[PDB]
Amino acid sequence: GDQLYTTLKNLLAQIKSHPSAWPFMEPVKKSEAPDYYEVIRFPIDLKTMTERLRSRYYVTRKLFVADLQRVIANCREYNPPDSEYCRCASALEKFFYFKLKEG
Repeated sequence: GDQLYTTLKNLLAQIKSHPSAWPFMEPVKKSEAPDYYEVIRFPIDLKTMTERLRSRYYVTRKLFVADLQRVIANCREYNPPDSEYCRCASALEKFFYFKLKEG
């Protein structure tokens, strides 16, 4: 497979493996929280990362970084501060940056 794609796929797999991914897996349920998309007019989630990756959105890892940071941002913006969601996003962030430092 293409080196970048494969790297990002592995990185994404690691991200999904990292428990803290849990809240951000699927898109926010429009039926329940439509307001997510109306406020956070910058949608992303890990399924969407997978879609974008498959769609070769991430022409450079920098864009993956940006979008993952977008998940973190979206979370912290939308959810009340210092929540389980914030903690999860923070664990995700640290884990992610750790993976980046590893490779």
